Amino acid sequence: DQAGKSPNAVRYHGGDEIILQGFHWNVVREAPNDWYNILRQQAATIAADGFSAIWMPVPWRDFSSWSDGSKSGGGEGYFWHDFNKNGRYGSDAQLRQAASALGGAGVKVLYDVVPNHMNRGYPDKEINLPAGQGFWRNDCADPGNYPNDCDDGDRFIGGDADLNTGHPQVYGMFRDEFTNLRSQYGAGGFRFDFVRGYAPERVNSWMTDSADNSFCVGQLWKGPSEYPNWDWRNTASWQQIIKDWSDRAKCPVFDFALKERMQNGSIADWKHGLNGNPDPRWREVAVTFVDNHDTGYSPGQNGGQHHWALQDGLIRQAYAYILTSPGTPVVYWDHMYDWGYGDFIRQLIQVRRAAGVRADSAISFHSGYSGLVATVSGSQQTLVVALNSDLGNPGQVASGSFSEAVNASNGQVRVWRS
Ligand SMILES: OC[C@H]1O[C@H](O[C@H]2[C@H](O)[C@@H](O)[C@@H](O[C@H]3[C@H](O)[C@@H](O)[C@@H](O[C@H]4[C@H](O)[C@@H](O)[C@@H](O)O[C@@H]4CO)O[C@@H]3CO)O[C@@H]2CO)[C@H](O)[C@@H](O)[C@@H]1O
Ligand SMILES: [Ca+2]
Ligand SMILES: [Ca+2]
Repeated sequence: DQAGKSPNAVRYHGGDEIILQGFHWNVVREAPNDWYNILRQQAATIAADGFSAIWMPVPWRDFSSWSDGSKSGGGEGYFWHDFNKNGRYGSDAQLRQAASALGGAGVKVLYDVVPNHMNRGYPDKEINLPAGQGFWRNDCADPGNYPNDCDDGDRFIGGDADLNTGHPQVYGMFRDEFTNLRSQYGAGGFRFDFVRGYAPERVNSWMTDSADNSFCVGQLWKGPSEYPNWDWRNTASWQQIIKDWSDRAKCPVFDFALKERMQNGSIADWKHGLNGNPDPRWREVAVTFVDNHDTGYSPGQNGGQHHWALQDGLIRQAYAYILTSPGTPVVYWDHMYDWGYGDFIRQLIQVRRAAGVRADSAISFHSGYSGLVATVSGSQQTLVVALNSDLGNPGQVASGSFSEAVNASNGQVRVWRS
């Protein structure tokens, strides 16, 4: 497991990770207080499946609750009140056990951290930050969803729970928790939540301070139309917006450019996510995914959130694409372990590894066929990927001797290796 920084110092840990999103939105409801036992038990399995890292849920206990009609949620970790690890996922003891098992099996553990806000109103919690000291966004004048003097990023909904992450004392508190996660909970890196909520640069500071050489990924879900009109980003592509963030945080970023094309364009347009970028400095920072706990469904209640779900008719094509292309791929727990795509995903992980495809591998798209047709230059082998295409044989688009590596869904999914 190669573990360097990119040529631009971005913390992509070698550029060869394959990540599992270690949870779905309803886990706290479906397997209450049992999740860490489940992962401990599945540890060997996850490692054998080919994952090099697991994105764990928020470790900080969350006992929040909300309801707006038919819809209810809370306790998933995004509205935590303390750094106490005895939450809805299991005990501190179980977490440690789980992190130990995972790590033992060779799987790095990446924790989801939420620095933007906290469950301010939670009556019983270990962290109490008073009003009037500049600890809160609302300690300042808060016009709208724009940076105020107490918060250099957007706010979460109303902004009444937003922290001044830049206050020396707030910064220092997070800093110390990141170091703790690394030293006692085996953190190999972090997934930075709601990154639009605070400065990019703070993330670099935090990584530098606590886990300089670890892996990090930022979740920036904010489209061009969410920036002010005078902002260059109001008129930029989704790619530019996320790339800009990554340049400043010095961390890989979720490929929302790819996700938006998967949702709104045709398969041929998939070549427009960050990961298809002709500049390696651009595509190597992309962290690709098909669905996450927000965008996709989850077993159980209300089908989870499904804010921007990829239809089942494209799931195999979507996985085939991310698993065989540049950037760092992420697999959603549910597709892997609940819905039966596991076998299919397993095969693709093996193709990816056999080919030596990494974050900066070159990708070329071919214009004369239907669907998406790409040539990927893995370090070990060349891959020909034809999704929902009329392509006849790999030789129509690439030089070399190819063997069929994958052929699924009545040929809608075909991958050949050199
Ligand atoms: O005190 C502040 C605010 O509190 C109240 O907000 C509620 C929301 O109405 C609920 O919808 C909910 O919010 C969830 C959100 O629904 C859910 O998607 C999740 O969001 C994450 C997301 O998973 C993640 O990927 C990331 O990028 O960012 C999001 C934020 O971290 O988690 C949210 C928190 O549970 O719960 C909150 C708080 O209970 C109130 O209604 C507001 O007026 C108020 O300002
Ligand atoms: Ca690595
Ligand atoms: Ca904020």
